[PDB]
Amino acid sequence: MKVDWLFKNVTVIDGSGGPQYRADVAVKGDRIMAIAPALDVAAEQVIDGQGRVLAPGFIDVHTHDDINVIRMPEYLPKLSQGVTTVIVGNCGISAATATMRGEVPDPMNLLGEQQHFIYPTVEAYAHAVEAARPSLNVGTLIGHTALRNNHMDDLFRPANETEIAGMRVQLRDALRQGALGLSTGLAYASAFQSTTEEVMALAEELAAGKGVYTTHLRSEFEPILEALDEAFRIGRHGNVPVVVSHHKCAGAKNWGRTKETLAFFDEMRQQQDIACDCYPYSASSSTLDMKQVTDEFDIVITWSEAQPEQAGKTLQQIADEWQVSLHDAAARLMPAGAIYHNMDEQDVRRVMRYPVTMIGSDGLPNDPMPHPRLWGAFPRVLGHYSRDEQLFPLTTAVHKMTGLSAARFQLADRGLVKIGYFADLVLFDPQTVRDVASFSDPKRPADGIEAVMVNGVMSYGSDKKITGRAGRFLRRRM
Ligand code: NI
Ligand code: NI
Repeated sequence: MKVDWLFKNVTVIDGSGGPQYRADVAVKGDRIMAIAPALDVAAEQVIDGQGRVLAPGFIDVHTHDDINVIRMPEYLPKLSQGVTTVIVGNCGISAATATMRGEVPDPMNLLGEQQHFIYPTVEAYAHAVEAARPSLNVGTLIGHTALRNNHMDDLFRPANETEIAGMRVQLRDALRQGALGLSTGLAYASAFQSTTEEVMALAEELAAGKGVYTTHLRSEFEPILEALDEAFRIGRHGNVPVVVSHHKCAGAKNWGRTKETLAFFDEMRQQQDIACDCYPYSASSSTLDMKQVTDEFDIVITWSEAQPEQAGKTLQQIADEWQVSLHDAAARLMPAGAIYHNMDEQDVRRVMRYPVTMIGSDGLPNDPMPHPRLWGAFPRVLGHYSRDEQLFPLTTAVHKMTGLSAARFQLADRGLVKIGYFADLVLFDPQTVRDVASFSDPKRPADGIEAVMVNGVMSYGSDKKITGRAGRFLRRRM
């Protein structure tokens, strides 16, 4: 009878995108018990949340935390932002159902070394999450490139009918055990030689609401309308939902072309169900590539094993200090990590203002000197873009990382502050919330986040310390 938590006088932004209101919210166990203008109830712990916003736990729909949630259960980078659930297994790479008979193909090395791929079924990955006891919930997609490596000798050829038939059966068993859908990373060499027909066969397993098709497009540059026209056809072939992962118009030539892609979205969202996600930044973070070296935008060096002295400077500054060309300056700096300012700020804002666009950090945890999105992708939307820049009301901003995300991936009883739903909550100050992570100082906790609750367990406070490990493995709504 005595509730566990009572949030008094909080501005409730329920994550539905609807109007905000002030009320009391009571939690008993892992469920939201009561919501009323006031609650004269006895509680074990009470919090006066006046002037604060009580919102659903933030859902990071685009992560690569397949292995990291297990060896770092207290996932401070996401929890300090207010993330209570991560969707892993994006871009065709996933640790679930992955089997390694030889070497690790690209880009599955982002998840971890061979030694960590020990999850041949979704059930085996689920129990490993439960054993690790993480601080946040974990749901997984199935990586197409991982399914290829389980059934093909070489990944640089079109798959035969027998190999594709085996992938459909393994994907079917994964979806029955709680997988959220299928992810593809077609731009990578391990899946570039795949026909659209092969992806169509796998996407058919997602019919009748058995998953969502998230896609790293085959090209995010000039032929992006081609790759989008693909992506929509595979969804139209099996009548399955499509989510364009980290939608961006990379390359100086494609700057401003979001007016063309989002228009292609509008025309095709009148025939099928389409969505997308993106991180609120106009700069990339990857390895220093010779084919990516250019003068059209800044290329800041994060780390450089060859020349560790030249760090934090643009490639043009390094090339001028050495009095050598750009391609030769990079050649002597490689291998290195670089920040590619290859995106236009107006393009990011258009994608963010798009109604069916979700917020995905796409953070790289194992990456030494990581992109600041790993520590402040979600507070950046709530603070800089919603409050300061006024891109959208705070209700819409919260909706793009909660209810819209939970409904898209069919997360049962999550993403909403509602009676009977799970008690994944975050209490933040709407006037001071901001991303503190910068490109020079990325691994830094955010401000304004005052409380984070996972399944009714208070897991993170304003002292920047993790106090709970009540994360669970989430299975698709059945
Ligand atoms: Ni990707
Ligand atoms: Ni990704």
